[PDB]
Amino acid sequence: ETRMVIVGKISFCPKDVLGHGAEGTIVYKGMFDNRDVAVKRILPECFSFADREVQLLRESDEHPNVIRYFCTEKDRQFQYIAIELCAATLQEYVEQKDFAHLGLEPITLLHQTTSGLAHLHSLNIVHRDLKPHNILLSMPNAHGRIKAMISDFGLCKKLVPGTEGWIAPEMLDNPTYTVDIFSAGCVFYYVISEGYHPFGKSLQRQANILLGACNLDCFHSDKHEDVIARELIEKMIAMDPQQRPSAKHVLKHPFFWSLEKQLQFFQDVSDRIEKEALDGPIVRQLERGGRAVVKMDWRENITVPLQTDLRKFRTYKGGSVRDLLRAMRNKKHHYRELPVEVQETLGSIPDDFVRYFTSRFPHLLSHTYQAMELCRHERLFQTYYWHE
Amino acid sequence: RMVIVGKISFCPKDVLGHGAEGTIVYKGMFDNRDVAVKRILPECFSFADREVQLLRESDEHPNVIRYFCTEKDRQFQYIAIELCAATLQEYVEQKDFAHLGLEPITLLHQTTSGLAHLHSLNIVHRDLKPHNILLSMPNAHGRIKAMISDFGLCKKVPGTEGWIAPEMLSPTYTVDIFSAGCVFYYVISEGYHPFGKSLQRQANILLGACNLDCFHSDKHEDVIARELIEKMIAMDPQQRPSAKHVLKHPFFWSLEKQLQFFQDVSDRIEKEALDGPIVRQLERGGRAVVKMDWRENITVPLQTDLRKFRTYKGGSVRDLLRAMRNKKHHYRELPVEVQETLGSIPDDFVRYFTSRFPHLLSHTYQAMELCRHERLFQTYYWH
Ligand SMILES: Nc1ncnc2c1ncn2[C@@H]1O[C@H](COP(=O)(O)OP(=O)(O)O)[C@@H](O)[C@H]1O
Ligand SMILES: Nc1ncnc2c1ncn2[C@@H]1O[C@H](COP(=O)(O)OP(=O)(O)O)[C@@H](O)[C@H]1O
Ligand SMILES: *Cc1c(O)c(OC)cc2c(C)c(CCOCCOC)c(=O)oc12
Ligand SMILES: *Cc1c(O)c(OC)cc2c(C)c(CCOCCOC)c(=O)oc12
Ligand SMILES: [Mg+2]
Ligand SMILES: [Mg+2]
Repeated sequence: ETRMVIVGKISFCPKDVLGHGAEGTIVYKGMFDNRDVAVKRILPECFSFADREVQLLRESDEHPNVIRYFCTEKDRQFQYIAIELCAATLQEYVEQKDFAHLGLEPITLLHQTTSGLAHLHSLNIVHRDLKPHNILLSMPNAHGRIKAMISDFGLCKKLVPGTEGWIAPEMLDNPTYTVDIFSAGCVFYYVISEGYHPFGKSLQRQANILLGACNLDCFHSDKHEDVIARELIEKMIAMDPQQRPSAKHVLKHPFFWSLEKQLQFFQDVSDRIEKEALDGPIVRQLERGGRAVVKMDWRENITVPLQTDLRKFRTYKGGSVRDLLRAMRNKKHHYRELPVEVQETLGSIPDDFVRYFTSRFPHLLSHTYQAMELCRHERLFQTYYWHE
Repeated sequence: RMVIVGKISFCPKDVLGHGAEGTIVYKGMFDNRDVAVKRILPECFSFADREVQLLRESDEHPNVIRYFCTEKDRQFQYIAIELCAATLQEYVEQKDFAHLGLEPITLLHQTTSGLAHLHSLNIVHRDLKPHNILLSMPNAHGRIKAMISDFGLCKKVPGTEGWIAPEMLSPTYTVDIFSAGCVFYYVISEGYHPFGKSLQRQANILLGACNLDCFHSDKHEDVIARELIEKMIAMDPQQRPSAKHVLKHPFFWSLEKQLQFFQDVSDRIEKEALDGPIVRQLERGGRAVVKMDWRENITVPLQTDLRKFRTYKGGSVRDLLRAMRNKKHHYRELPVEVQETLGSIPDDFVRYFTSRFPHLLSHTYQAMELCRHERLFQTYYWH
């Protein structure tokens, strides 16, 4: 009637449905040792479990962003999987007007997703089906902190994977991390714009994925974060799979950087450029985009107090990017000995100081990161770039 | 080396921090739940058992902390209260605190409504401050909350250097309200005191020196806060607003509530003459807030589209208000280009305007008091 289903260890009352999956799949709320879990029952005729991959996940350290499959058991006609019981899917996070994000903010969230995914790829495993619904939010712990974990991995298909809208194009063989990095890109933009898809509406989505149409209409060219984000997503959702950035690669990116990390970068650059010829390849590179970034003369687009105190020292070109970079490194390093007025059109440090400049020079950070490869090694830049 | 005095019991070692005048506060146990207990010298503070009983005979308030029980030993007094996680001090000051969680405005709303609970019963706090405002522990499912504390006791001058109302040096609800203002600015400024450093604080309070240096005038929200804060902390006791009076203020309004007002006005002003006091009043500050002509300070599609009708001035606040009430009420029929520069609604649509007209909301709220008593405006105003 409405009697409980065992197939122990797993157990669940069949009225406790959490939601339907694709091909006659269903997910209920159940029980395990005695802790709650969610049990998902897949028709062995529709989906194919990859037990070896998981046996591989267990015998390698746990990642806090890749969900745990507790056990699995078979009844005569069904496959039952017990997994960490979660509270919601990205979908609600983004789209539920009143969802209570709690602690975590979109960028950390994406940092978590991408980190977990990177771990999966570290074990030569490809998810093949990322999307808001396969990226889940934990319930709150004792300390109340909530996190995010990717799911429904290693759970393939028999008699094409993925979901209309999120399918890397080149899948229309044995896939490769490039696919998942496409799906990632989409979710990234989905989260940031607060619901919009880059491709960009249910019905046209896959068609437009095939054609290569993007939108990205939310990313303006005058905002620092919009620029740094677009620079990445545009590259993740790239039509050419061999252009899509590696997993860890996406993790070093400027996009995730603290304000402190940002400003710290800005400086660390400057300290190289002194004692480097301007005819030189490095500075010539840093000045290629030049004027556009600096708005012709950067002195004309900052505060009057700051141009006065700078004035008192000259040796700041103003159409020059490098001079804008040391100008920062100095106004910063001598910060304590500054006039007060000047201390307060910026300040304090690092957050307000950096934001001053990136607010005025949206293309600054992006441009500077892109310029300052060539120092992929240096022994020192390994914190901002990846050398391998 | 455990200490009983049941039903309260605590380890003397589990200390949570020293309070005033010799007070010490430990982590103990009550029924079998964890609690905080504080031991006071009966000789230095005076508990008020009548006040607490009264609060206890009354419906709980979620933002006013609970006293479970109290017990005297030969030489001390011990008090058992809900065990909280930290004070407003840490919330503001601790670079990595995990907030987690909850926004400053609802935080101050919470503190205020509790306060108003206290004043509902004719009971005044007298020593409000960050250290006397606590953050609950994460609950069953991870939501944090803020409650006031250390009330109902006294001293055998009340308050703390930095937070005492001016007239208490040389009481009524006005005193708390001042301390409240102080905290509001402390919290919004992320650390700064209005008066505004430990030593010059009380002095300056007597003198009247403020700062509010963090409130620009070009930001809708700063203008809103400042306009209220400055009034909480006002030198004159008769000027400081009622407790729940402060709960009705725009400072706490949702985007949607802000917008609903904007509109709820236009629908009032319309179909009345300009000789009428109301309109003439609304344009008192006029040109400056609309920026001479607001038509020149809005987005391009929107003027292009608002060209097609006007009949719209640009030196008229009422015409900018009407504008919002039309462009919103027809949002559906707008040209997509236009629908896209604002929207969705209410949030993005109301910020379109308040981003560019910082004094717009403030200005209108003031002018429109004239209709304080009307059925439609009680949700916005106080009596
Ligand atoms: N760990 C979980 N906790 C709660 N609900 C879940 C969990 N995992 C999956 N679900 C629910 O089941 C629905 C569909 O199941 P499934 O086939 O696993 O995913 P999808 O919808 O991604 O294809 C999901 O949208 C989700 O609401
Ligand atoms: N309910 C409580 N839970 C946990 N700690 C508390 C509680 N009440 C007070 N404290 C701690 O006690 C310390 C001071 O004791 P108290 O009597 O409040 O003096 P003060 O008024 O300076 O806070 C505070 O710093 C706070 O950490
Ligand atoms: C603004 C500024 C710049 O740009 C700079 O460039 C190297 C240096 C300094 C220094 C060293 C100080 C410290 C005070 O030195 C004063 C003596 O100068 C004649 C500063 O305040 O600002 C800069
Ligand atoms: C923008 C706008 C304004 O300002 C306005 O003020 C009177 C009215 C309208 C209306 C009525 C509509 C609906 C479309 O009407 C076109 C003419 O037919 C009545 C609108 O889209 O925008 C405004
Ligand atoms: Mg799923
Ligand atoms: Mg206290």
